[PDB]
Parts: sequence; C-alpha cells; structure tokens
Amino acid sequence: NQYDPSLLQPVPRSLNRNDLHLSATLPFQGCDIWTLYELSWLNQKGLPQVAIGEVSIPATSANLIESKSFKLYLNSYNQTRFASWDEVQTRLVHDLSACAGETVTVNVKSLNEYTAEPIVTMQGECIDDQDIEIANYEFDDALLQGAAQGEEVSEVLHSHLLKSNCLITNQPDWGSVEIAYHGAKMNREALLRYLVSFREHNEFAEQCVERIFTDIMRYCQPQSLTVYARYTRRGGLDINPFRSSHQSAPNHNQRMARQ
Amino acid sequence: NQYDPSLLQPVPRSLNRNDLHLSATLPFQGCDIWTLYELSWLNQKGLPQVAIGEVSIPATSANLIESKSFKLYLNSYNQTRFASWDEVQTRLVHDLSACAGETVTVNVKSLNEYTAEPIVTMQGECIDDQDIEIANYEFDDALLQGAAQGEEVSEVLHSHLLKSNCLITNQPDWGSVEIAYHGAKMNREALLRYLVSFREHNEFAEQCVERIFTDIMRYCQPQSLTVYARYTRRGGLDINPFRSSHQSAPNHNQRMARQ
Ligand SMILES: NCc1c[nH]c2nc(N)[nH]c(=O)c12
Ligand SMILES: NCc1c[nH]c2nc(N)[nH]c(=O)c12
Ligand SMILES: [Mg+2]
Repeated sequence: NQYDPSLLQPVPRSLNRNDLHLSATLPFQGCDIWTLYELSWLNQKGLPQVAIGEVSIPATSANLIESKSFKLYLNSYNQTRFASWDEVQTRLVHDLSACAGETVTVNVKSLNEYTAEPIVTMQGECIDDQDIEIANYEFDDALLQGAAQGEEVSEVLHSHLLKSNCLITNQPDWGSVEIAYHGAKMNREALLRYLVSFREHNEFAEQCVERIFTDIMRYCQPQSLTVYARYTRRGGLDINPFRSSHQSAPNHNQRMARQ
Repeated sequence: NQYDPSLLQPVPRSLNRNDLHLSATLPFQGCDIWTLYELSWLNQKGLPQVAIGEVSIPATSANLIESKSFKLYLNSYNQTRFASWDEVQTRLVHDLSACAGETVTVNVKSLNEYTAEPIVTMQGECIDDQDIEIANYEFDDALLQGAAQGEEVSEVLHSHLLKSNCLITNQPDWGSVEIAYHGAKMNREALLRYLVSFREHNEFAEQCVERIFTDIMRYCQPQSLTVYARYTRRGGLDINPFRSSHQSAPNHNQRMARQ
C-alpha cells in the first residue's frame, strides 16, 4: 500500500480528560513529542531514502493521533516516490496537523545528524533506589494523600519505573518520568508507590502524564509543576508527553537508554 | 503472569541454511547479538527493576529464538520477584541456552551504563549516495554477477538502505549493513542494487545476513569476508547478526541512529 493519509486515526483529547474532571480551561500547557525512527520512502528514481522524524503536537490540539494508525500511515510512504525531502516534510506537517486539529511541527533529519549524539538520563534525583515492599499494583491516586507536608522547596525528581498497559492492546508501555515542582516537599515513598500503581492500569501515554499532573496538583498543590515522560517506542514510534503549569516544552528530544 | 520459560520458541537454523545450499560445516562463524531494551522484573520486595539485556547467540547454535516468543518470555519476568540481578542473569543464560541449543552469553546492564554513550554509525564508505534508477523491487542475487572485477583491496563498505519483510507479522524490518572484505574490488552500484532488492523479500534478520554473506562469497569470491547488520527493534528487541570468514564476534555492539 502506498501513501494513504486516510490511515491516520484521530482520538479526541476531551474523551479521557472528562474523567479527570478538568475545568473550563486546561490546568496545564505543553506538547507531545514523537520520535519517528523508521521514516523511509523512495526518491523519484526509486532509490530508498531513510530518515528520523521529530514531531511536536500541541497539548491544546483537539485530537491526539492513535499510534498504530500513525505507524501504518508512515509505512505507506515506504514504496512511494517523492521528488524531494522537502515534499516529505511538508506532507507530514499537512497530514498530521489535519489529524490533530492544530499545526504540528515536523523535523525530518538525515541519519548522519545523529552521529555522536548522546544517550541521556533525566534531571534531578532518581527516586527508584528505595527499600520498600510493594505487593499491590492496582492504580491508587489516594497514595498521594498528604504526600506533600514538607518545607517549601524547588526540586526535580525522576523515576525509570513507570509502566502502564496499552489502552487498546494490553501490551505494556515502558517509560521514565521527570517531575519538577515548587511547593511543599513531596514524600518520595508515596510518589514512587503512586507511580508504580500504574503498572496494571490501562491508558495512553499522553493520558497517563495528564493523570499524574492532575493528581499531583490536587493532592500536593505545588505553586508550579512540570511532568514529562519519555516512553520506549512501539512500532517504530515513541511518545514523550510534556505537561506544565508554566513551561511550554522540553529543551531537546534526546533519547534515553531504553529508547 | 509469572515467569514461564515454555514461552520461548526455537526455530532451526537448518531451514534457511538448507535453502542456501550450505553443509553442516559452515562457511562462516559469528553470532547473533540481541539487545533487550525492556527487561524488567521485581526485586525480592516487589519493587520493579529495569535493565538493558545484551545477549550473544553463537551462529553454530542449532536454533535461533523467534523474536515474539522471546518478547513474551521476557514479559513473564515483569511481575515475578527475583532474589538479585544475578539470579535474573542466571535464569536468562539457562533458558536462552536451552532454547538455542548452545551456551548463550548474557549481560544485564543498569540504565546508567548507557548515560552519555554516543550513537555510532558504521565503518568505512557509505554506498547509498548514488544517482541510479531502480526499476523493480524483486530479489535478485544475480545482481552480483561480475560485481568483483577490480584490483585486490581490503575495504569496508556500508549501507543504511537494507529493508526486508517479516512475513509472520506482515511488517518491514529496517537495517544498516556493513561489509568488510579482502578481495577483488566490488562494484558499488551492483552491491547497492543487490541490497535494495531485499525490499519485498520475506526472511528473518539472521537469514538475510547469511544470504548476503553466501551470495557475496559465491559471486564475488573474496579471500575473506565479514557481514554485520544492525536492525531496528521489534517488540523491544533488536537483532544484530554477524557472520565472518575469520572473526568470531563484531568489534562493537553500539546502537545506531534508528536503533
Ligand atoms: N499505549 C497504547 C497506545 C495505543 N495507541 C496509542 N496512541 C497514542 N497516541 N498513545 C498511546 O499510548 C497509544
Ligand atoms: N523479521 C521477522 C521476525 C519475526 N520473528 C523473528 N525472529 C527472529 N529471530 N528473527 C526475525 O527476523 C523475526
Ligand atoms: Mg558501554
């Protein structure tokens, strides 16, 4: 099958935001950063081209794009001849923006642009090295009750232990998550227990990040908050949702060890 | 949801090797290097652990391991408590060795072992920048007929345009491939056309590398030859087959841009 934009499947963001009981105006801003590791098409003479794509979809877009549909759409490029890389980038912007309902940004980069680029970790302190027992992996937002009793602080925490189950497919999704806030100091055991409680929970990556943001806001009430997760790819695409009370986007899209 | 070695499914190497008209005495040595990006289990107190696994399966093993079955086997670790990282490595060596039919090597690495490690490209000259026209996409080993008529050389060539199809999932596989040899200098156009002709060919990653090796050996007759391909992951697992006249293992196992 060749180029087929009808393969793209929008999902309205409002569907799941409903269960978060979000007020008239969003309590966050941000974007979903996608990495497209398997971009490939043919040039006009039929010779294959390969590239990596970077896409930023605004959190305010009416729709997110369902990932399997995004994969199938990209595969439709594989046997299609295009006269230039410019055309490919242009079509991606057009088709993904039409699906999402808002202008998305797309970078199409040749593979040489990645030579010597680093694997990165996240900022601040890892909270994973704790001596606690966990036996109940059922989702429980109430694990955050009274979690922020401490002195007013600014800190950045991260964990590599985020896992949830894919809403449509049950297959596990693996991620790291970075939480930066200014407010009463958060209890790290409670936070890790809460994050681990996603382990047998069904939702999309974007929706998990919004749930973490909204739960921390309601239970811990920081003055400012950013939640950023980076998930490992499925079908050649990864999703990196960023949500913040005050920030727009992360500084870069550098990959982590499992990505 | 517990640890289950019965999920592993072997596939005999003999199926495709018989199709290549090879004897039990191989014309190559080497190994299949796998990267397990999503290795995760529970510690003795039920707290999730995450790691990256690096596995080497000897090319002399009776069997390769089917990738989906390998993924499902690894998933069975996700909700299983293990006493230590050493127990995990031991179980992996035991089960994977049993399935392959020969001792496999396993390294279980913490994610911090990858921090600030650079993405690499392949060695030598990239052959992809050619202004040629491709008229069909049918596999054709005869594209190598008379491809080695240059002076005696030792050189390393590579391409990022290797693609084949995975029949059992109906999904493309994407690879880069590095070819190092001592023999009559190879025609770059013939080599590139040959590799491009895999684009709609069904075979496993390991099998494609053996086909490339044996085709180059019979059509180009180098005195010595090494073929190393690095494929993008599927299901959290990537395969990197290495086959060589004289070398037992590749010089590195570092990830490339699309991996
Ligand atoms: N997690 C499973 C999943 C399936 N399709 C998806 N599409 C998007 N955008 N995000 C997701 O997390 C998923
Ligand atoms: N390429 C498709 C595929 C499916 N399962 C596989 N298992 C192995 N070991 N190699 C492969 O290439 C595949
Ligand atoms: Mg290293």
